[PDB]
Amino acid sequence: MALDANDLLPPEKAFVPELAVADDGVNVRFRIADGYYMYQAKIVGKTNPADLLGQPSFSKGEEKEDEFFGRQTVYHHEAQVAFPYAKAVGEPYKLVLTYQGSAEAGVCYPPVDTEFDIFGNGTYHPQT
Repeated sequence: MALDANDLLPPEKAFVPELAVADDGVNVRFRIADGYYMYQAKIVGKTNPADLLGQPSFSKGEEKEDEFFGRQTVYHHEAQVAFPYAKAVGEPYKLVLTYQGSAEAGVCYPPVDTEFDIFGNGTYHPQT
């Protein structure tokens, strides 16, 4: 609310995950602090009842080269992924998202995994 950027805040509030269920799939977007960045390759996000969903569709970010991973795509703030359905089903499914990155200042924190239960609602958030 005051900063919403830099490494002045913890890795908990530094990221604002948001779920959005659709009729043709599920979309998840997480706002990362300007002082943090997650590697597209390190980031994970899959939603389905039993591996039914097709494949993830990253929203694309910015490619950069470093020594903490090398030359790969990462996010400096915007990080959303599309999960297009691959099978017709009216039953509930499970979603697993994993975030992992470092602070633009020069900090390396551990990965954070979060599961979201989808059963009709649209918007979903972690009860942590």
